Formats: sequence, structure tokens, C-alpha cells
Amino acid sequence: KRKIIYLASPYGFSQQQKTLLLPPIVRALEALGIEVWEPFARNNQIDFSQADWAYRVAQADLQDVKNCDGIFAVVNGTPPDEGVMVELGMAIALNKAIFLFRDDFRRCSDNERYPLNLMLFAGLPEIGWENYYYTSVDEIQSHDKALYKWLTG
Amino acid sequence: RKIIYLASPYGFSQQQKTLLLPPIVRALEALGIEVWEPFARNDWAYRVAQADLQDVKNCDGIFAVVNGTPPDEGVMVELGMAIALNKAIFLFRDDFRRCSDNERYPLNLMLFAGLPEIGWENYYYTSVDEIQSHDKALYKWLTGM
Amino acid sequence: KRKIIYLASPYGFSQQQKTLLLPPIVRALEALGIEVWEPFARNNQIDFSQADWAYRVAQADLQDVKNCDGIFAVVNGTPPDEGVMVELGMAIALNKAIFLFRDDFRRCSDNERYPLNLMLFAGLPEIGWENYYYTSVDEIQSHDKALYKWLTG
Amino acid sequence: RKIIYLASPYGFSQQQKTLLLPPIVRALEALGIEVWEPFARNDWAYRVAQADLQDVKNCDGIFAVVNGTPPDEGVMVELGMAIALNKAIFLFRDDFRRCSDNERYPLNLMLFAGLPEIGWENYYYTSVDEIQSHDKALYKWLTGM
Repeated sequence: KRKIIYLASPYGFSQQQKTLLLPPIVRALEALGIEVWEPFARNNQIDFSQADWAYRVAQADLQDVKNCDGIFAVVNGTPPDEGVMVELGMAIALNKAIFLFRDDFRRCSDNERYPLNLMLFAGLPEIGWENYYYTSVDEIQSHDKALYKWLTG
Repeated sequence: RKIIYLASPYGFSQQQKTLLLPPIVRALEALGIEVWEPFARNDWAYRVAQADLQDVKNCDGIFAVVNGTPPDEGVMVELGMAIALNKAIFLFRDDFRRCSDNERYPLNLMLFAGLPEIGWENYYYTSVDEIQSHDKALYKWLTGM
Repeated sequence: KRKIIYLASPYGFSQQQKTLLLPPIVRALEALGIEVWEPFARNNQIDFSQADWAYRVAQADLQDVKNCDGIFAVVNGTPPDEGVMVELGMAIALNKAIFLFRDDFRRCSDNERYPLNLMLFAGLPEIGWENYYYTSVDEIQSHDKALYKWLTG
Repeated sequence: RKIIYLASPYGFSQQQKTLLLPPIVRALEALGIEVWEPFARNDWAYRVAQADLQDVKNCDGIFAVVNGTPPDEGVMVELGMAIALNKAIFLFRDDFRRCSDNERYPLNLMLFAGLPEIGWENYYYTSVDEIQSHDKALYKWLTGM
């Protein structure tokens, strides 16, 4: 009954980023009563002596995306992370809730409407997509943006 | 004819659009495939996004050009949609660089989530001339082997 | 006495790109009478059974950049290639001639003046940098752009 | 004091600027280093470019944060300038992904052009806490070993 957010990000690949950037985002989401599924913690911390470990991580992330209610995708970087992008496309196709996070002020784009490749916004409305687009950790709990509105009906 | 959506970044560069895509299209068409190439098939940005999304919904498989470090973010979104929609999945990379978070695969392990654990290499093409190989997955998919 | 251009690019990493995109660029430069040093052909085609081969390639590229008269840097991609970027910085610091090539229409930038990271343009003039910036292979031989002007005095 | 130019992409992200850079600065400052961090030290775009270029000309060494796939293109330009200007060169990467064209190095081989053939690993730091190691190159450079 508690809504589940899959927190897709590249922050687990860097020690500093994993330790310092992910917990404030997890906490902002948990403070809204969300059950946060963070895949590096949930799925990558495995026995890497097993020949099949990478396949198993992929399948676990896949199943989590299928079972979540929404994705909160950290799309920082030039370009955004290729694994996050796969998960985002999965979420779009599965009609999950979609929320994007980018506090990187660079633009990496093929168009004038969006700060990123237009296909990242294919699951968002033509008008008002900005309401689903978070540019700071402090913005996540805003009652005037889409994540909070989704939680309150 | 089976329909392949040819996802790539090659339309972003004038020279690459002109020279890199037609050999790939020709290779696919020689297997009897109807190729949907989105730069040719294409406010305007939202419309392109919806057109590409509908093409992925309506294809039978995706042939994803995943060259680059990292692979193209738009192609990745389409690959994820294809995986979730149970489309056939084929990957192409003739870029010899590694851009990876693991030792099993040459790329980020999530890109292979739609492929089997054993024999994923059969779906992974590393030259244009490999596309027609009757030992690899595209041929087998077209003929029911 | 013939001027030497170091042709920095990522096109050698892809079979199709190496075979199809590089030769028309080499030919456009050679048609201007330039001696073209293309590092994948010059330096990477080595005995890779030698433990030191990667070190030797790096040193050979380094020496070529030191000995060239100018760099023609293919800065396609989002972002541009990290090895090309190192060579570009080397060329800037060594007061070589600088010419940039990008026919990729995407923008990958931290600013409103330039289509790329502003630091790529640090070796070019504040006003008129566009004269050193080529957006098509057909433009390379233009007598109104900087490469041709450099060759003719 | 020896002057280190701390080249990084971390100023591009609000959270990364706030949380990632100060621990690195602190680690360097504990070795007695004067740290030049360009986002803090900074038409406007050309002026930033010239300021960064002069800082690299005037530093004694560069400490280049080369996280990401690929590493940041601006950092790479500064690294190349530092190599050509005979500055001391130190690399930092706590990103465990490989983005490379070879098997010897974890990154594109050209990034290591300013480092020796044997012992380049001594100049390559893979955690913040490694920065102070008295067995690695930064310490030795500061003390003449």
C-alpha cells in the first residue's frame, strides 16, 4: 500500500558519490513515506565469485523496475547514464510513474525544448513536464511538484 | 516481413548519417527485413519522441547501435522500452573500447537484461558483415531456430 | 617546409568509422598540400604482444603533437573524446595552430556562447573563433576559413 | 607552499559541489598544499577559459578528477596543458567502471602520457584517503623522494 520508488542512478559507481550523494536523496524520498528501492544496495552487493553475478544483478534490477510503482531517475552527467536510461525506457513502457532528477547545469541535447535528449521525456506530458523534473534535492518534497501530488491523490 | 527498428546516434553527424547507416540498412534488408530507421522516418521535439515511441511499440525487434563511450542515451531508452515490451533484442557494437561495470560483458550489465544468461553473444554483433551470420540470433529469429 | 597537421579523432575505435569517415577527412587535408599525421595508422598499429605497447603508443602520439605544426581535432560526440581533449590541451599549451571539427549537431555545453565546454576554445580568439570551427567535411577547403588562410600566409 | 590545481567536473552539480569537493580539498591541504579550485576561483565564458588556462600555467601540479565514463572533456584539456607545460601530474578516480582502449590502464592510454612507464600507479589515486599516502607520488613530490 506504501508506494515504491526505484531510485535509478550512477552514484554507486563512485565511492564518494555512493556514500555522500545517495543518502540525502534516499532520505528526502523516505521523508515522504515512500519505500525506496536503491539497486546498488539491494542488488549489486553480492558474491562476485559466482560466474553469473552480472546476469543476476541485471535480472534483479529488471524485476524491481517491473514491481515498482514509479522511477526516480538521476539523469546527471553528459550524457546521462546508459543503465539508468534502459531502466527509464522500461518504466515508460510499463506505464510506471516517471520523475527525473538533474542538478547538473550543463545541457547535453539534440533540441531546443528540453535540456537533454528529447527521448528522455517521451513518458512525460507535452505541457507541464517540468513539474516532474527536479533540479535540487531540496525540491523533492515540494507540494507543488508531481511526486508529492502523486502521493496525495 | 519482420520489422526491425534501427536505433542509433548516427543521424546526429552529417558524415555518419550519409556513410554509416546505409551499409547497416543494406545488411538487414538482405535478410528480408523491413527496416525502420528513425532519423529518416522523422512542438517538434515532443512529436519526434512520440513517433519513435510508437515505432518501438509497433516493431518486431530492435537492432540497437550501442557504439560510443557511453552508448547513446536515446538508444538506451528505446532499448529499455523494447525489453519491457517483449520485443526481439539485437545489439551492435564495432567500437573496440570497453565502457563497463563488470567483467562478463563489454558494456554496462543492464544493457544485456533482455538477453539470455548463456549465449547472449549470439545477439551481439561486432561487425556489419556479422549481421547476416546464419549461426547468430537474428537469422535464427527470422527462421524459427 | 610542408605544414604538418595532427588529425586527432575517435574514429579509429570503430571499424566502420575508421574505414569510412577518416579517409575523406584525410583526403580533404591532403588536397590542401598538408602532411597529415593520423595517429591510429601511424602509432596504434603495433605488436600488441609487447607488455609496453600502450605506453609506447601514448609517447608516440605525444611526440607527434610536439612535432606537428597544427592540430585538426575531431570533437564530435557527447562529450568529445577524452584522448582528443588531452591532445588539444597539449597543442594549446605548445602554441600550435588549432582547428576544431564537429558535424554533430548536438550541444554538450556549460555555457551559452559555445556549443561545447568553453575550455575547448581557450586556444582560439575571443572574437572570430568560428573561423577555426568546421561543421562539414566540405568546409575544410574553404578559402574564407582559418586553415586555408594559415597555409597561404 | 606548492600549488595544486584541482581540476574536476564536480562544480557542475549543486550537490557534488557542496559535498564532494571539500573532502578532497581537505585531504590536499593536510599535506601543506595551496589548492586552486577553479569553480570557486571563478564575455564571461571566454574569461573563465582564460582564467583556468592561466591557473594551469601558474600551478606547480594538477590533481585531475577523472571520474566518469568518459572523463570530463574540460579536465582533459587542462591535463593536456599540464603535461605539455611539464607540471607535476596526479590522477584521481574512485569510479570503479572501466572506460578504456587497452588492457594496461583503466582509462584511455593517452591520459597516462605524462606518467612514467613503470610506477604510474603511484600517481593514480582511487580513494580520497589514499591522497595522503607517504608511499605515493604526491608525498614524494612534496619532499623530494
